[PDB]
Amino acid sequence: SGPVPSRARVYTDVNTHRPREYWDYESHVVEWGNQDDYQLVRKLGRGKYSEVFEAINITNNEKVVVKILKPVKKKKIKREIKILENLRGGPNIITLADIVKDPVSRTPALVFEHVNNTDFKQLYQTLTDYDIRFYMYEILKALDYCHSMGIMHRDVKPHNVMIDHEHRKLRLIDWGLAEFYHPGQEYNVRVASRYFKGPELLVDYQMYDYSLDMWSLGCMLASMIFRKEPFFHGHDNYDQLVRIAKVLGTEDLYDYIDKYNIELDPRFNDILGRHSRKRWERFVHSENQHLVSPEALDFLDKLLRYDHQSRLTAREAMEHPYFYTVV
Ligand SMILES: Nc1ncnc2c1c(I)cn2[C@@H]1O[C@H](CO)[C@@H](O)[C@H]1O
Repeated sequence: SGPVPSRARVYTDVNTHRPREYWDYESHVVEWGNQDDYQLVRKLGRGKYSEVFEAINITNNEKVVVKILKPVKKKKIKREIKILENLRGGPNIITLADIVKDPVSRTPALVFEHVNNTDFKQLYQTLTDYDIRFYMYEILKALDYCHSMGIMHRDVKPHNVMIDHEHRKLRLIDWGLAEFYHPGQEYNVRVASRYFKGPELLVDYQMYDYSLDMWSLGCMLASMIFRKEPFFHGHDNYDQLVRIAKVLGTEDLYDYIDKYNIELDPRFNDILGRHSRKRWERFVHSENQHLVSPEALDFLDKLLRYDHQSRLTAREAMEHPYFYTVV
């Protein structure tokens, strides 16, 4: 007997009541800008299927970022473009400024607004309680928006949250793994950074939803206020679930698996062992206590829950007392 099905408890049918044109990225015909508008200045980073460059738009002398896409599936390129276009102008969503294609080699590139990202080591030493609440609220705006627009980000992690702290500016980036939510759809569980993967991914439950992003966000919150980055530090996917179970406890994990009629690898049970649910206070120390409050812990507790259906939505999170001073 297979697992019990699931659907999102919010925004369940947002793509259902939109025109096919909205979510059908496969049929999306692309209109290309002019690649000779941009000059590459330096390489900023590289991933598996793209390289990212600082660039200048020579028509107005503004800095931009150019992401050149390695010859992967055209459907994945079209998906990311459609999602970026759908979300453009949303709060704290990185702005896709242009799309260009080398007219001879056919290589496509995406052009983004430039964000002057503050150095992590600098942020690590400077962010106050208030700063964290503010930026968390701004991330929530972005997630509530994309979720309300029927999109899961699926790669929420600190490296995909750019912060230009001197302008108090935040952008959620890297929409390369993002996907449209359709109720009943079985999704690839190989998404998100290991450290920010939800329990549903680690137990290979494919019928997940927007609530995956809320787990990832909870991990980020924990990392920031406890000053341990990443908070759950597994050495592989099996070990990642062990790190989670050592904090949330094994009892609720097995209740989760039981509720959804999920089957675990035999080896999984043996390495999961038996672990008490810990109190969040266990992670508060002299060095991080200025970032931790009762409302911070209550909020965190409402994000990091095994059952994806029991986690705060982005909207409910923004209503939490943790954000009173910010709002
Ligand atoms: N829009 C932007 N503005 C400035 N820098 C950007 C971006 C984007 I999208 C990515 N980066 C930087 O490139 C590297 C890989 O993401 C990382 O170092 C990342 O900081």
